[PDB]
Amino acid sequence: FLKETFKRIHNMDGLVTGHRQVFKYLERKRAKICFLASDCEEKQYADIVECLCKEYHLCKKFTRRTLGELTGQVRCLADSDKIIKVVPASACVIHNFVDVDSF
RNA sequence: ACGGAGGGGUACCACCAGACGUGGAGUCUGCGGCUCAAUCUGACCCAACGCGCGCACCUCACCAGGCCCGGACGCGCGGAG
Repeated sequence: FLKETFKRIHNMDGLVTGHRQVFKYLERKRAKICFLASDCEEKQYADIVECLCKEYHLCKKFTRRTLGELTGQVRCLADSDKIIKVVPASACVIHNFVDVDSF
């Protein structure tokens, strides 16, 4: 029960994905929560960020695939529905924050 | 329709009587030719030739050289590792 909120956020592009963008967003201290991958080949992309976040409010969804489409990042038809095309993200960061029910 | 046919009319883009001119020289401008990398093109009796409303840039088309995509919208694939 959390998908309901993200839909409006992405319309203002609050959700941010990617290793080179997530890093910089948190280091500026302007983030509310962050997410991870169920797994990944190298800890570095996982265990490097986790300390940088603990040292400087985390979750983890066992489905790393939900993290892709939940953050837009999806191709759909011009007629609604969708292509069933999803890029598998790995981390996202909420800036504006513009959920509260779940926490 | 035409007539080096006839008969009636008419007009300074026709004449009579006159006036002022051009074609003479220098020069402005436009037109064909020569040259050039280019010397962008239309128009050729009246009914083409300061006419297509003033060309150092734009205008600008032609000559020698270089940036940009500003490839709408649909299908397939790829993409935030």
